[PDB]
Amino acid sequence: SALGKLQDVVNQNAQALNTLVKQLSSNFGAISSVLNDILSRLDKVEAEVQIDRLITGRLQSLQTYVTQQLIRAAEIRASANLAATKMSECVLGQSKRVDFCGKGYHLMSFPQSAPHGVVFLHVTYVPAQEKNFTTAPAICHDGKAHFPREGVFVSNGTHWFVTQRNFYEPQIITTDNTFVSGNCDVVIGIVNNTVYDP
Amino acid sequence: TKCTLKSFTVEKGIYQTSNFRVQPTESIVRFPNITNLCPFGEVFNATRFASVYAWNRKRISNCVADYSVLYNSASFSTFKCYGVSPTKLNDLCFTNVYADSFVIRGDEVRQIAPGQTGKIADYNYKLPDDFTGCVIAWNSNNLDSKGNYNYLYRKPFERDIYFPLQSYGFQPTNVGYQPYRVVVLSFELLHAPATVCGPKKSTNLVKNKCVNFNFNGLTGTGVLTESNKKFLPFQQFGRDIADTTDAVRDPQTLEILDITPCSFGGVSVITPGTNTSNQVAVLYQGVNCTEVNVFQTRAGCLIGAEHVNNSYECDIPIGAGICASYQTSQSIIAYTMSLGAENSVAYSNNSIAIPTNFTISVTTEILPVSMTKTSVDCTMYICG
Amino acid sequence: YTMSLGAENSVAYSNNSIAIPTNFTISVTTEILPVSMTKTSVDCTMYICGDSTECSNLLLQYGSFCTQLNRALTGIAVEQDKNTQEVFAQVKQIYKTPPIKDFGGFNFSQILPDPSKPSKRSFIEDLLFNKVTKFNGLTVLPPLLTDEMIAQYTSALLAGTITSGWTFGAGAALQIPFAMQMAYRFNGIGVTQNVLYENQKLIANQFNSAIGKIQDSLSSTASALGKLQDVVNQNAQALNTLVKQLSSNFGAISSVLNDILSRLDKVEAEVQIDRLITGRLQSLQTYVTQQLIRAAEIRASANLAATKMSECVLGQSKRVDFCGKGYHLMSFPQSAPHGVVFLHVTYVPAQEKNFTTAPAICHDGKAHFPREGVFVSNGTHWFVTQRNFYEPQIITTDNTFVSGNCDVVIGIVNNTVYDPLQPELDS
Amino acid sequence: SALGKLQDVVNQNAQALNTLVKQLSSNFGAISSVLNDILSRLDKVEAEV
Ligand SMILES: *[C@@H]1O[C@H](CO)[C@@H](O[C@@H]2O[C@H](CO)[C@@H](O)[C@H](O)[C@H]2NC(C)=O)[C@H](O)[C@H]1NC(C)=O
Ligand SMILES: *[C@@H]1O[C@H](CO)[C@@H](O[C@@H]2O[C@H](CO)[C@@H](O)[C@H](O)[C@H]2NC(C)=O)[C@H](O)[C@H]1NC(C)=O
Ligand SMILES: *[C@@H]1O[C@H](CO)[C@@H](O[C@@H]2O[C@H](CO)[C@@H](O)[C@H](O)[C@H]2NC(C)=O)[C@H](O)[C@H]1NC(C)=O
Ligand SMILES: *[C@@H]1O[C@H](CO)[C@@H](O[C@@H]2O[C@H](CO)[C@@H](O)[C@H](O)[C@H]2NC(C)=O)[C@H](O)[C@H]1NC(C)=O
Ligand SMILES: *[C@@H]1O[C@H](CO)[C@@H](O[C@@H]2O[C@H](CO)[C@@H](O)[C@H](O)[C@H]2NC(C)=O)[C@H](O)[C@H]1NC(C)=O
Ligand SMILES: *[C@@H]1O[C@H](CO)[C@@H](O[C@@H]2O[C@H](CO)[C@@H](O)[C@H](O)[C@H]2NC(C)=O)[C@H](O)[C@H]1NC(C)=O
Ligand SMILES: *[C@@H]1O[C@H](CO)[C@@H](O)[C@H](O)[C@H]1NC(C)=O
Ligand SMILES: *[C@@H]1O[C@H](CO)[C@@H](O)[C@H](O)[C@H]1NC(C)=O
Ligand SMILES: *[C@@H]1O[C@H](CO)[C@@H](O)[C@H](O)[C@H]1NC(C)=O
Ligand SMILES: *[C@@H]1O[C@H](CO)[C@@H](O)[C@H](O)[C@H]1NC(C)=O
Ligand SMILES: *[C@@H]1O[C@H](CO)[C@@H](O)[C@H](O)[C@H]1NC(C)=O
Ligand SMILES: *[C@@H]1O[C@H](CO)[C@@H](O)[C@H](O)[C@H]1NC(C)=O
Ligand SMILES: *[C@@H]1O[C@H](CO)[C@@H](O)[C@H](O)[C@H]1NC(C)=O
Ligand SMILES: *[C@@H]1O[C@H](CO)[C@@H](O)[C@H](O)[C@H]1NC(C)=O
Ligand SMILES: *[C@@H]1O[C@H](CO)[C@@H](O)[C@H](O)[C@H]1NC(C)=O
Repeated sequence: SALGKLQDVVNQNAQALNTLVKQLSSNFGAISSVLNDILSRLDKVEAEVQIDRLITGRLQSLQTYVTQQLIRAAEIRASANLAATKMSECVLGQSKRVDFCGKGYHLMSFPQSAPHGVVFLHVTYVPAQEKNFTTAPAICHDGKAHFPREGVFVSNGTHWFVTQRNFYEPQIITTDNTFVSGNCDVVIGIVNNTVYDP
Repeated sequence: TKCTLKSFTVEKGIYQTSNFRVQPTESIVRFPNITNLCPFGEVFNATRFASVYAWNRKRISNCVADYSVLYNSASFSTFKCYGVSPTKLNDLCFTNVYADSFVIRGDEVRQIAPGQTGKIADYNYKLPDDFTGCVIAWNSNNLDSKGNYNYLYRKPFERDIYFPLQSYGFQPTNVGYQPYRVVVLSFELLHAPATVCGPKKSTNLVKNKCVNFNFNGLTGTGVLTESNKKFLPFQQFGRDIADTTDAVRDPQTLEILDITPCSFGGVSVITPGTNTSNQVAVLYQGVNCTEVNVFQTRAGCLIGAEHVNNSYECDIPIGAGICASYQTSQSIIAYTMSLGAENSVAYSNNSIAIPTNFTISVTTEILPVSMTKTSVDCTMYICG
Repeated sequence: YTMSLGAENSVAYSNNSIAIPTNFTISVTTEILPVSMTKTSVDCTMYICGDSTECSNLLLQYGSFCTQLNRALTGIAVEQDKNTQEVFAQVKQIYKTPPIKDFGGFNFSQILPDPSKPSKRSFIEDLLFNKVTKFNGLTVLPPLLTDEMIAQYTSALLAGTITSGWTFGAGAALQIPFAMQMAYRFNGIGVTQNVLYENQKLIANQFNSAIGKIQDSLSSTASALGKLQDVVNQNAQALNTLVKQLSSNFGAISSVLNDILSRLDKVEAEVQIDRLITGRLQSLQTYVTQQLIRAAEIRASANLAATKMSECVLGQSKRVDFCGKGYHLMSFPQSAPHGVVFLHVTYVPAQEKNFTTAPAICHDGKAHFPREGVFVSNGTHWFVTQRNFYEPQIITTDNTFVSGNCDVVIGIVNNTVYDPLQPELDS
Repeated sequence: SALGKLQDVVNQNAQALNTLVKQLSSNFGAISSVLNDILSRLDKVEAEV
């Protein structure tokens, strides 16, 4: 059932061909649906009144197939243009587009072929095993407010560290990890800790 | 379900197989309660008939007639009917009927036909292109063939009282050269009070129960009730957008009956796979359970599935937040679908959660790209 | 009149002039998308014939022409729940907000759910629900998700977004303070995060006031819902056209099929009824073809709305003019009848100053280039500043990197570049 | 051939119009496809069929 879309596209086209074939058996108001019954039984003056019912019916029944195949082809073309867009952005690159290249943060994708379709094996970094930390938007030092260059400030409870947003890895807060702007009085929720100068 | 799918195996799902309809218990027949017998003997056995330029016109009204008495008579050389069949006339009725009466040559009977070509047809007696009624005629060579030289000829239904005067010559020695008397019965199917009707007796009226009614010829299946429809004194019927009659004045008690088609709806059959169980549940769409282990959903009355107080992922979707599944000793159950586990995020103005680890996930995504390249020889398909 | 294309603007370009915005406006550009349409379903025999066996015995002579219409409309009807599912059910847990609404000054009370209601829509969702407004074998089926379940999914997406940002799009929701989430979002548009903290009350007041103007737009202007009311109108116009085609004669003596059967014997009546079967079947095939083409147009809109949900709500978008107008900060989903509405929050830069500028600066023979931002001068002193908010800083070996020498670069200018390590030694 | 998409969108819409125009000449089972060659030859009751 993981293949469900490709098998559905096979089944719809097989069901449409079978329905178009079965419609040859329908009478449409002629004396028989087997055309050679009409042509053997009726003279070619009476017979045209009967055969034109089968032509009217079978023509309408072919247009009903072709119209649905044109609409179904547009639905497959919309999927092929999406698959070509996934091939370009997701296999040939790496995507910033959330949930485009599978759930998680996208790393890379490997294309595999399948009957009437394509299958992408999207490789994604999913973050796991959280810890809760106390946090602050900035650090006061010499009245200067310091903000993080990369990542966020966090505390284990006793000490203040800076760390990257998506993987806990604590670093001592320094003038290399942080940049100054303005002074302590301006920022809601700023906290006091020493900022180390290497 | 197996006959809807044309299959002996059915997958887990819901299938729109059939339509539930309450059936008519009895047939209810209503006509004007009037008992005079129509003057058709005065029309068909008269001593003299008019010339075809002049043609008299009886109006028949306020009376009852049997048309089968005319249709089974050996007297008539034709009985051709248009917009009604002569077998049906006794089951059906009309606001007015008219009988046009006159004498013609037998070579000209086919000029008394709707829209047909001819000298009598254009100058003095065109039947409308959209006629409804019957042409009845007989050779009158026993009465009009004295010879006799009197009967005279030159928009539809218009009388026309060198010379504009030409007349036939009828001798009893003359088949197409003989005189014929022709009667044309024209029937006034207005959406108005009937006054000329077939011999068929009316029943008593029935209400709230489903019936196969007939009012004045308006055959139809439906529940009849009294109504809030304040008809004005001249109104006989009401209609829906689909032209179908939607109320009627009763032709005897003169009250304003509602018509509602008897309680009906689509049937969906809810099933696990036959590859698992032959037990099934049924949804009667869009109906209260009162006309149909029974559970009113907002989609319809659901029968044969147990209502379960829990919530789960939607296995077979029914509609309006309800789903069904086959579960534990096992049966079909119906439940309000779960949207997901419920989670208060531990937010506060100074708390952050940072992941200490990761999992590399690989997710398969499947996309169609190209369907089968069918191609069809439309000449061989249509013509073999 | 000949239509105006817009006001004309000679941009003040010259090879050494730059305009830098000294200030911004937070804006909330609403966007409205159809997602689903009325799940119609038809009994093709009850439409074409309707309670006549004398007609059904003729309609059987047309074969699967009837049952493939039921098949086609079932295809559309089951797909409208797929469209609704893929747009809203992008989250596997129902997130809910904390009891205390300490969101750093931002006031979500007009977009979070209201307990005062039988279906717990938000205040702006009640405005959106107000502005959008048979016996002939035709039927309308209910959606799988009720408007109360849709309102729980928009609350889960929104309570996720407010408490945890993009992180619930990847894993389980990671809580973060909303004043720190907006500082991530400002780095996302290349604006230095201290531009949030040093303006946090202003940014909160601009967001709160922009949410104020959404309620005024949606209260005053019913044509705001134009794309959704259009889909409701087309799916009603198509049903009324289909119902009116029951009254048409198609060349029969009447369109009332019981007034053929009561008037005519089976020799004559089979000629008349086949004109009504031929006509009504052509009318039903026309309706189903219109609905298949119209359903493919709604599916393209649902796949777009699911993409807007994934990229604008569960993330932040680099894609210009995709999530609103301006540089994108975040979007909040709101449900509406047969659709979704996104309240796209955006940073729009607002109050320019004109500056003299240079691509590089010569110090002692070395050419210095900016690490972040651009060089500018007020007319006497040279500064470096970020591209999207005027914040001038002293030009230094921390702000800049060297390459080559002065000879290589068209339009380089002379200045001192300060090196903080020198007075750090010499003090 | 570089402009091929725009030129083919111009071609398809022109071929669809010529197909629709040509179908005025088809008989569909009438005695003639020229409507006036029915109305000038058959009386306005026989002509209706
Ligand atoms: C918070 O983190 C700091 C540094 O990781 C911890 O401080 C260290 O604690 C160990 C003993 O557990 C000492 O040997 C180190 O010398 C300490 N380092 C410093 C810089 O003092 C601190 O214990 C952690 N606190 C909590 C509550 O986990
Ligand atoms: C951060 O540190 C500063 C000093 O560096 C603290 O300022 C003192 O605050 C108290 C209480 O308001 C005043 O009585 C003192 O006069 C302040 N001292 C100075 C030197 O200004 C400040 O309160 C600390 N903030 C936090 C959040 O801990
Ligand atoms: C958040 O904003 C809402 C309005 O958008 C505030 O609620 C309204 O407050 C005014 C008075 O200021 C009342 O007249 C309205 O009746 C309130 N409306 C509703 C729906 O409650 C709300 O007070 C603001 N929150 C804070 C913390 O200021
Ligand atoms: C940036 O623009 C905003 C307006 O978008 C300015 O804020 C307004 O400032 C005036 C006084 O200068 C007040 O009367 C308004 O009430 C303020 N509006 C808001 C929403 O707070 C802001 O002062 C400008 N900042 C700079 C540096 O120019
Ligand atoms: C360009 O900006 C600089 C810095 O703001 C201005 O230089 C200062 O000018 C004031 C007097 O207006 C002096 O008190 C300061 O000591 C100057 N600072 C320095 C570093 O020299 C400069 O005036 C501005 N120029 C223009 C044309 O506005
Ligand atoms: C930047 O400053 C240097 C001097 O510090 C300028 O170099 C002088 O340019 C003139 C004219 O070309 C020469 O006559 C001198 O011999 C140059 N001096 C040296 C030491 O090379 C340079 O032209 C200035 N550039 C700009 C863009 O102002
Ligand atoms: C974080 O701490 C809060 C304290 O109330 C707790 O409810 C929550 O479950 C914790 N989350 C994790 C992932 O440890
Ligand atoms: C956070 O909220 C508490 C009260 O719940 C308050 O004491 C504290 O000052 C607030 N800090 C910030 C950063 O808003
Ligand atoms: C006409 O009169 C004859 C007797 O002269 C009678 O047998 C016949 O039934 C009458 N027909 C009608 C229509 O009254
Ligand atoms: C019809 O007959 C009934 C009795 O059978 C009588 O009560 C009713 O008033 C009559 N209606 C008319 C219109 O004469
Ligand atoms: C389906 O039924 C067959 C027996 O008819 C059985 O062998 C097979 O295992 C079943 N499959 C499933 C998925 O239950
Ligand atoms: C069903 O009908 C009964 C009366 O016949 C009524 O009490 C009940 O409220 C109805 N329920 C619905 C959902 O129509
Ligand atoms: C479901 O639970 C409610 C109480 O929460 C109770 O009133 C109702 O009778 C229960 N129904 C069933 C079928 O268990
Ligand atoms: C910048 O200066 C030029 C001087 O001609 C002026 O035309 C232009 O309007 C100014 N632009 C802004 C944003 O102030
Ligand atoms: C800029 O343009 C002026 C003339 O408008 C010219 O004198 C100057 O050399 C140019 N500088 C650069 C860097 O192109």
